[PDB]
Amino acid sequence: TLNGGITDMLTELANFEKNVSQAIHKYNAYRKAASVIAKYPHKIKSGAEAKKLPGVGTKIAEKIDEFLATGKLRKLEKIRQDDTSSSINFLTRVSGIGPSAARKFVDEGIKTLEDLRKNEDKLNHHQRIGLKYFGDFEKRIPREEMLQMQDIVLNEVKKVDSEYIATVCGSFRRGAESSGDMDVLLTHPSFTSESTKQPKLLHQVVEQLQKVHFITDTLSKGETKFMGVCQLPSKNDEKEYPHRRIDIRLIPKDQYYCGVLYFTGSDIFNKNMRAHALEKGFTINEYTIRPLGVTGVAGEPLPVDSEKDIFDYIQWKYREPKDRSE
DNA sequence: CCGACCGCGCATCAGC
DNA sequence: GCTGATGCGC
DNA sequence: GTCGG
Ligand SMILES: Nc1ncnc2c1ncn2[C@H]1C[C@H](O)[C@@H](COP(=O)(O)CP(=O)(O)OP(=O)(O)O)O1
Ligand SMILES: [Mn+2]
Ligand SMILES: [Mn+2]
Ligand SMILES: [Mn+2]
Ligand SMILES: [Mn+2]
Ligand SMILES: [Mn+2]
Ligand SMILES: [Mn+2]
Ligand code: NA
Ligand code: NA
Repeated sequence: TLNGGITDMLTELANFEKNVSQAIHKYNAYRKAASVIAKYPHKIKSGAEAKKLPGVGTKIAEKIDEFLATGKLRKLEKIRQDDTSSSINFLTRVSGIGPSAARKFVDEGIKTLEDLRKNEDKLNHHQRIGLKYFGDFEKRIPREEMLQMQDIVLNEVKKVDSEYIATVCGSFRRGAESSGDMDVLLTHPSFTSESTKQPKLLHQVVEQLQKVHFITDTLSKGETKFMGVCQLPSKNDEKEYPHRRIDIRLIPKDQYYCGVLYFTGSDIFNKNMRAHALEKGFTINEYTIRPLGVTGVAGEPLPVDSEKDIFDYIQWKYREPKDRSE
């Protein structure tokens, strides 16, 4: 964090463009510029120094020059102050409330936790849960507690069928001291490309995790994806652990490695990879690795037995999960 | 100087 | 009632 | 907002 002040600035700018301006590409743009600087090995002494890097253009060098000089950004003070921009910004921190919804509420005077509290009957199931665990959801998860969760998940999965291979991923697999949530990749022999579609492969496990009382709430549940709420059990009469977010995705067996790659990220890493795999002549997606023909056609899915295998195809130094945090 | 930058699985709901 | 349109988190 | 075309 040699350039920490700059990348924090870039980040707030991102959220702004994404939550208020509803311009997902400026968001990405700032998001990208930050990751590039947050990986530069020197301490940025000017905006021009930063302008050398790919992802940092004129406006960001200009902003960097102010931040360096002044010590703050005028454009951000304005944002920070403006009530509306400031309010939409807040709402989006509730799970289930994105730009559009937050912008709507604010336009109807609802702009704070208390307001959502008053107008509760004007929120979908997901937004209610969101508000209900507002504080809980913004808390990071100690890597230790993850382990205890990685134990209850992996375990309970076995109890449904010993053939299930539940692999915890995300920044956790990347070996992180804490994680925003718990992402679980799930597979089973009876489910691959072909499959004939096995009904309730995910249902049974979701169900079982609710049996022991580990999964307390459902934000969404389909045939291959579940977004919900879980909670580590408490000793006796201590204090309930914070309620945590859990995502579980059932992927076809012969796509595991490719999916385990995607779901481990980092997200920006994935932006990076699904980008250099094109200059090499391929096209990665969370499900497969495909070659690009003449005009660029989805060639058949190449065989994959390791993450390393995916790197080989695109000729990139194999990087361990821990070094993919970008 | 202009246009691409992943798009997908799920829930909800305007319009009929 | 059904469903195309859209919003949401990742 | 950026950078490649
Ligand atoms: N916009 C995006 N484009 C492409 N891939 C994306 C993505 N957002 C998320 N991903 C992929 C890679 C993440 O590692 C993986 C997990 O997505 P995630 O949002 O659960 C966050 P994680 O990386 O686990 O850290 P943490 O904040 O939760 O502790 O999902
Ligand atoms: Mn150097
Ligand atoms: Mn009020
Ligand atoms: Mn995660
Ligand atoms: Mn997740
Ligand atoms: Mn333009
Ligand atoms: Mn439909
Ligand atoms: Na540059
Ligand atoms: Na949100």
